[PDB]
Amino acid sequence: NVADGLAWSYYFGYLRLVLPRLELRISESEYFRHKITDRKLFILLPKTCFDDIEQADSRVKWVGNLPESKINRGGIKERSYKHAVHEIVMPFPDGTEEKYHFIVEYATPLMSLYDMSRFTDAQLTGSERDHQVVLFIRKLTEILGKSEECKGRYELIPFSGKIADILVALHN
Amino acid sequence: NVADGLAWSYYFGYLRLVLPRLELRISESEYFRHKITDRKLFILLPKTCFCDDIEQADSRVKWVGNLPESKINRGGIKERSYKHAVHEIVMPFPDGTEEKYHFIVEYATPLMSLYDMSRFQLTGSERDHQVVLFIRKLTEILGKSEECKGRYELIPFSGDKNKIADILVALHNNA
Ligand SMILES: Nc1nc(=O)c2ncn([C@@H]3O[C@@H]4COP(=O)(O)O[C@H]5[C@@H](O)[C@H](n6cnc7c(N)ncnc76)O[C@@H]5COP(=O)(O)O[C@@H]3[C@@H]4O)c2[nH]1
Repeated sequence: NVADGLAWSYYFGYLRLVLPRLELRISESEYFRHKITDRKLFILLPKTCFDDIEQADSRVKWVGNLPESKINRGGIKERSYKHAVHEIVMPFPDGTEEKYHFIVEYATPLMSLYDMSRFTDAQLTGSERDHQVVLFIRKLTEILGKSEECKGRYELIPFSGKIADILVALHN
Repeated sequence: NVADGLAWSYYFGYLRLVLPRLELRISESEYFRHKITDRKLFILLPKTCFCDDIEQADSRVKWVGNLPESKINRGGIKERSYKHAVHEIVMPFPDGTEEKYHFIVEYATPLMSLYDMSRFQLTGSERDHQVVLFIRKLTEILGKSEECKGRYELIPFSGDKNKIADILVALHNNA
């Protein structure tokens, strides 16, 4: 499957690298370390969308990035791996609000699957793309479920194209 | 195929973004703009065996710095950093002389996950076939890409680990 290769590469080539570094990168962020509501990476997995999170939910906006990890990989001495912090503002019946700060990003391989459906040379119809997205979510779920270094450091968020509601509910 | 998804992702998520920017990043480098004359990304494609550190493998290859980074809003990450490294090659010649070259060279990172998929549900011969399919598909993708034309060189090789400098200098001289 196309999705199985994208899922394993997403683990070996990214999550396995950054998730063991996440807590250290947070603690180095003088601006965010005391603000971060939850110390996990929230990975958005839209099934029919597509990459700006604010355009998916107006209550979520980017406010800053964590300090980058510099990793020697692929002949690149200091390749940059950094996460983004997003602020969630939940309006209430009182007319009041309450703010949260989450480390959240889209699953990047899903963006390539969408790009593969917009070019016929990639041999991916819209129907086949939606199936491969589901296969990607399932394979990535079982890979991370058996991971030692990533244990307790992530949260997968599959949804159909509400994000702020899901994130706030999961934190509670 | 597994290799087809990795090749398309390598194009849509990287090459299609950085190759149209490469010329500009080179010209923005005060130190490297006149030292790098092959203004293209040399992509190493190890086929048989595969460490990813280029400079410790060959005493003639040394990392001497980075180009200016490209910043692209992507996947919810604002200003995600895409940056190339520059390697200096000091090539001894048979007559005792030395010649100095500068290259933008890097490994095709998706191949690293293919080797990781095997050395930790993919047999060795299955990996070798998927690597071959990745190279073929990537060659086809880039051959039809107008925004990547003249900006790349694909280098399939065994993985000769201490022969990269020989391969790069030969390719510069169109050998
Ligand atoms: N959110 C996020 N931030 C990152 O820094 C990151 N780096 C990789 N990935 C995703 O993990 C998976 C495996 O990574 P890999 O390096 O093998 O392939 C990458 C890699 O070969 C190349 N590439 C992308 N960015 C860079 C970069 N900055 N330097 C060198 N190569 C890069 O193009 C491929 C696809 O990139 P992405 O399409 O962004 O998704 C990747 C991929 O799905 C990332 N995802």
